[PDB]
Amino acid sequence: MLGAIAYTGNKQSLLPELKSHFPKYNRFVDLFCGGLSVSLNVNGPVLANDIQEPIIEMYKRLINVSWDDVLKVIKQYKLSKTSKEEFLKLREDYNKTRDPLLLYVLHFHGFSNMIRINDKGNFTTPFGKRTINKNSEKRFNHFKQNCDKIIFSSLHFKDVKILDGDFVYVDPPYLITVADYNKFWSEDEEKDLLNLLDSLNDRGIKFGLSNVLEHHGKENTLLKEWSKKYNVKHLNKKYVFNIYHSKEKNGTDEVYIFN
DNA sequence: TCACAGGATCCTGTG
DNA sequence: TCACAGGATCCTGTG
Ligand SMILES: Nc1ncnc2c1ncn2[C@@H]1O[C@H](CSCC[C@H](N)C(=O)O)[C@@H](O)[C@H]1O
Ligand SMILES: [Ca+2]
Ligand SMILES: [Cl-]
Ligand SMILES: [Cl-]
Ligand SMILES: [Cl-]
Repeated sequence: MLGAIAYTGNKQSLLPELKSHFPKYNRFVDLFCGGLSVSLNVNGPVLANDIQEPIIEMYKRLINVSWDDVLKVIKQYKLSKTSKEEFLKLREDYNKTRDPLLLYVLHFHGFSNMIRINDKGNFTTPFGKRTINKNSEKRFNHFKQNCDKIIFSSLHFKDVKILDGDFVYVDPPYLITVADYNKFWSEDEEKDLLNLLDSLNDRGIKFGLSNVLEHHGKENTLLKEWSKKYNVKHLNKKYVFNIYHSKEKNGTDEVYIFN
């Protein structure tokens, strides 16, 4: 199921399997919502949270615009698969005006669609030799058809209030894989998230957590130990096949850990 | 005789 | 991107 935008680490292809394991709830809390692959596709009320304010503000803005507003901008900046100089201009405009619609248009044209915003709040992703495509308006339409049930927020995961009846879904930056958002992460942040999860458990609140125990030769030892206190679902089909067929090393063990 | 240039080391951020 | 210039500190040497 579609996410609002292309996004490193999105859960589009895994969502059906994940919904399999979800519990019932009064409110769905997507604590690290990212590209919104989870939030757009679960029953509301939904609280979509992400520490990257510019992206959250961009979603809040999308609610009131039409695909036509997007094309007008793309037209006025004469962007294309090869408009490197035009892309730099849009980038500067987004950086001094901070209008979220521009951030939305920029993301379609940058390096691997990455949205990188530095400390000063500027977008520094280089040109990606690309522009809108078949899925652009699709993800866009899917966002419009399902954003009603969402309340957006941009707080650090531990500063979000968790209410009884909340089903907390947690898909954070993973230490052992590669993403720009990994700059907001560390062994300490992870200890904090796992303690938070344990508390939710102490309070009888259901949670679900996405991660990887092994990737390319690296393993997350503390996460493996911690996962033994809960249910564990292995999701990478290839990883599971190879496990039964006993024949390979350095695979990606994608898991879903839950109480 | 304390101001300051430049070094060293670590780490951050960009193309 | 994943190299790698150059911040950020703290420190050492210089007149
Ligand atoms: N401390 C923190 N609190 C909340 N969100 C955080 C965070 N640190 C990083 N993030 C956010 O963690 C997200 C991990 S990626 C999650 C992707 C999402 N499930 C999808 O389908 O697109 C990123 O979007 C990042 O901005
Ligand atoms: Ca370079
Ligand atoms: Cl003097
Ligand atoms: Cl490059
Ligand atoms: Cl002197």
